[PDB]
Amino acid sequence: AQYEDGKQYTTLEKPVAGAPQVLEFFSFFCPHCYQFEEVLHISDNVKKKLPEGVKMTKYHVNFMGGDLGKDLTQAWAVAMALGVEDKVTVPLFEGVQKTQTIRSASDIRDVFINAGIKGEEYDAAWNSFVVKSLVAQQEKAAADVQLRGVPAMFVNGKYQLNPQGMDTSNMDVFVQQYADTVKYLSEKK
Repeated sequence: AQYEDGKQYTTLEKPVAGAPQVLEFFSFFCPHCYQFEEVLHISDNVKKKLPEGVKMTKYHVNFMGGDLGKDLTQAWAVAMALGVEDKVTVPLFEGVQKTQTIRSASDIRDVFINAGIKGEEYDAAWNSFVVKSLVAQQEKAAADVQLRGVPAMFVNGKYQLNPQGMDTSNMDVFVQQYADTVKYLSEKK
């Protein structure tokens, strides 16, 4: 098996010229969400070998049958705006992965304020242009690629992996094969 267009990565017919060599689509409501950036250390391990010829972007999805999820996308913007992710993500990742208390945009705000992001600070961050710029780019991120399966990854907006529960029984071959998928697709151009 050597990536047969569809096995370890398929191709979409709606590419995005300029797209990121590695667009990452993930929200705080997936089963791999918590296992993709915490236990499988696939986020750091892949970053340890990040070559300066591949832009790894990370975006939030807006399709988890959870209206607050859309606000959750505002979470990736309002957070990246105040670098409060590490702070609200912990109580946010464990909030949707062990409690289910995260089911209301108002809830996403409860954890946001838990990081000292008083509604005044966040309400201003969003009301601002830089945070709003990351918000319009977010909806535009999944709106341009469309996105239809979390977690989702798109290289240069042309090659998209297919991590839909591989279950290969080899977390070692998955971290190596994956690190390769991005290492070779980075050779596309």
